[PDB]
Amino acid sequence: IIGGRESRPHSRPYMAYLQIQSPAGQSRCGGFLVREDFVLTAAHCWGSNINVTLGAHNIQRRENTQQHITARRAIRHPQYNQRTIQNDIMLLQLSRRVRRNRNVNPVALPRAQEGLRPGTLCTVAGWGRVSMRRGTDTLREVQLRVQRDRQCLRIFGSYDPRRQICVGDRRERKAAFKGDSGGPLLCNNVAHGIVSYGKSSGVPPEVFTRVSSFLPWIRTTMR
Ligand SMILES: O=C(c1ccc2ccccc2c1)[C@@H](c1cccc2ccccc12)P(=O)(O)O
Repeated sequence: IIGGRESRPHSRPYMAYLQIQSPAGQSRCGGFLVREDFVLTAAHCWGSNINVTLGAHNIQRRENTQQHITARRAIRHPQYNQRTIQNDIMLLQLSRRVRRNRNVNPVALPRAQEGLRPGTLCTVAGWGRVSMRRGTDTLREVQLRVQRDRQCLRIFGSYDPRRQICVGDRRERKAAFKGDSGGPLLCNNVAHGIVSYGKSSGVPPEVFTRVSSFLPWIRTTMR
């Protein structure tokens, strides 16, 4: 999270910490609790052995509130393109049901086809890198004004306004970055997007996954 500020310890229970460090490289990832035994994260944060941890703030410290539940099944989107980076969404069925508490509890998802007009004020969180020189052990966050699909349409190559979202204001040196991939973009207390990709420079706008479009699959997969 570039330009963001540290979140109030456990202010975001649904915030999950991905640890792909085992079956596919070793680079932390974001994710949010959508259900009791399901976590939503980018389809690229995949691994053959992911260890999710709920109810945390500082991953570099053994918090008694922390919940270390391994991923029993990391499902990727049937049409997740690796070249165009489309359908970048993945669900993680924990090996057990999280113990819902003030520190751990699912987040409300948006409705099908639920749009997100530009000018909206969203908030993204995650333990991602604050910069390309330093990182962070404690979950940080920042607000991102959703911009029109016009911008990202003249920046990124494979950008679909139907399944992707154009977030982040270029005029501001603040936005999701390396390590935030998977973190949800909550707008109106509703996880609307998922940090997909962006300019390797960390300079916004950036691309976010439109969850409201992958509802059918989301439900079908969990159900
Ligand atoms: O390289 C990445 C990257 C780079 C620049 C960024 C700029 C702004 C916002 C996010 C950005 C993310 C990701 C990443 C790592 C490793 C493999 C990936 C495969 C597909 C998509 C992302 C992947 P990440 O390590 O999962 O975080």
